[PDB]
Amino acid sequence: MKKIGIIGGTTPESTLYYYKKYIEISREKFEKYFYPELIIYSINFKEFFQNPEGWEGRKKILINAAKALERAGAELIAFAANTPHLVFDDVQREVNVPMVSIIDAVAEEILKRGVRKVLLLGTKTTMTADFYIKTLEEKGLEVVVPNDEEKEELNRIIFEELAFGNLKNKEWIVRLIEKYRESEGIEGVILGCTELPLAIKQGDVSVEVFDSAEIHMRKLIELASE
Amino acid sequence: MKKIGIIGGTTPESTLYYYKKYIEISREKFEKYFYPELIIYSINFKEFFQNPEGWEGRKKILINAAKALERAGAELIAFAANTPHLVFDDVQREVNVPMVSIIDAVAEEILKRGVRKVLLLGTKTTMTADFYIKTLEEKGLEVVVPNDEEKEELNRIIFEELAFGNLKNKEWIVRLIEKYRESEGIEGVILGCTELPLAIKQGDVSVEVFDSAEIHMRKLIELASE
Repeated sequence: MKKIGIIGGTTPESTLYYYKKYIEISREKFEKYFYPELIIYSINFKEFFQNPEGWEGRKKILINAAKALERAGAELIAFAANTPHLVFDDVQREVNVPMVSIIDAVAEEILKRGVRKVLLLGTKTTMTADFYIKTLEEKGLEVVVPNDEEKEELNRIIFEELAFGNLKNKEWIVRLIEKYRESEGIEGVILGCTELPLAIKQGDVSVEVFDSAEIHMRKLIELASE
Repeated sequence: MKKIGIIGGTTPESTLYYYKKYIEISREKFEKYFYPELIIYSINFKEFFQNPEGWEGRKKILINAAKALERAGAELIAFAANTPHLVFDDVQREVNVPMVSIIDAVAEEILKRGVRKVLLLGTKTTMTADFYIKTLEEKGLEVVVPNDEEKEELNRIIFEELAFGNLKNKEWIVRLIEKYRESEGIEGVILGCTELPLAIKQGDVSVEVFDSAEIHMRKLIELASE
């Protein structure tokens, strides 16, 4: 089996979630005790988020971790985060091992479940990530996003509540998704952050739920099992 | 600073705890967003746990995972589990980088807080690990373990209630501890597993609470930050 390499640290919370999904998915797909080899490089988020050289410095760090993972034996690499995907192409040009894009992984799942129009939810940042929305639509989907007012509220909730395990405003998130289902007739929603999955699960809305990080880890494990 | 290497997969559950503490501790010791570089090699537990060559085979897997981390750039390596420490010496021999034993770490923190006599709780295998208890006593400590009757009960609650986040029988464990405080006069308790600390904290008992996994990670991070 191809060894998986994950570049994390781009918020340890996010990497922590990937590992959890990695455990779940494995118990579900293989025999007992079986977990496909996985390597993780958790970078210092401070030297990444607040880099004096912007993305020019971020690409250096990502490529660095990627090469480290290769040196350790990773035959399949991936970013355990969303924004890093803003420079996926640059990093892949220097990585001598195939990389799996979260965007490709999600668009594939979405299209596979038969939906073509979805509501993209996440932090204000992930709901305004032009490259994300644009790259996703070029795959053959129509992505809708809540109004600027609902983004601030949804963002507040994720930061002040979900980040602590408090589901106090769960119902509010459910009405948000049911509104666009009846409003713009979406056929599914995308959870663009690792905090949203704790509040909205498949059997909570009338549409398909796409746990972004979960789908990503499934593709990784899928290709890794080949 | 000194890149941290962790040999994991020796139960992803256990590795998840280590990485969780890593995050927790980093947030306590350093500024926001700051997290010391950490590389995690998660092995296929089935090849480890059910190795046809026994420990001879496990050592090969641990040494290989260590060499992988070394190639990735790890300068400091440690096992993200207890039992693998049964072949710690054998791994260090074949590893060209200093490793940090959980025992040393727990024993140093225990001795630093003044206690000399402690209760060693945890799974049944944890309260019976002759190697663990012995190596801990040679460090200058008095280790005491509950009776078989209390072992099965506690382990049962661990593999059942606690494991599934059910802290209903927390009071039972609390009594057991303060029981030995007056019984054989202990001054602290060690939590060998990663489940127990979920039901027992500081302001809960009269003795000192030692989170075996947490203490191990603080050591790792401290030595990597020097």
